Amino acid sequence: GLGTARLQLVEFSAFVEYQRHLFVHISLESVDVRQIYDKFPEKKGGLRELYDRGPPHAFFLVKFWADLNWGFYGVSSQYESLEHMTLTCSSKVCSFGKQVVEKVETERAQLEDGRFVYRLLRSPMCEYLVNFLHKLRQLPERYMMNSVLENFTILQVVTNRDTQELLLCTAYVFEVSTSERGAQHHIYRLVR
Ligand SMILES: COc1c(C)cc(N2C[C@@H](O)[C@@H](O)C2=O)cc1/C=C/c1ccc(Cl)cc1
Repeated sequence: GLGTARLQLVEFSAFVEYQRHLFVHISLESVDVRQIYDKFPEKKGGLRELYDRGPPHAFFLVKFWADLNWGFYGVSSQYESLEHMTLTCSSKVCSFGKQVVEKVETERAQLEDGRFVYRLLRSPMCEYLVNFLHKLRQLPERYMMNSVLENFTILQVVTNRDTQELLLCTAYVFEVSTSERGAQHHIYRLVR
């Protein structure tokens, strides 16, 4: 599972509008973090520096095989925790390791069924990704899509807003699936 004892990601989907097409969706083996340093900014606030501060158990890699065979572009996600917190979520989109978008959002805890849930429902997909998907979709071969996506990564850092503690850091890498197989993901622990 993707989480610590303090915070867990229970669901994530990126979609375009049953009547929904999921590009990627989440409803453990380990990888050496130094093998993916280059995929993210190596200067201040990079993966190496984040991993240096720790804690090591908060670091995950997700590989997505996206369904690009298909409106409103949206994202939904749910985190959970047993302690009431305010979350700061920083997403960085990187192209050839260079940061091209950073988005910072705040999410407040909602008490629900004995636990705290941090829910985004039908949130607008960020403009950079919408425009990228519009172009990626036109490609005639899956292998060409994979060539374009091998340089595309996303780093997501979730911190406790009030303490500045890192709660969860996830690196995302992308390939394309077939429409027959549909979307898939695998989650890995980042170790050093
Ligand atoms: C998993 O990485 C993401 C993370 C961490 C976050 C947001 N989010 C959250 C909000 O900021 C919203 O604006 C947004 O786009 C989107 C993605 C990815 C979107 C996507 C869609 C299709 C394909 Cl093939 C690949 C990726």
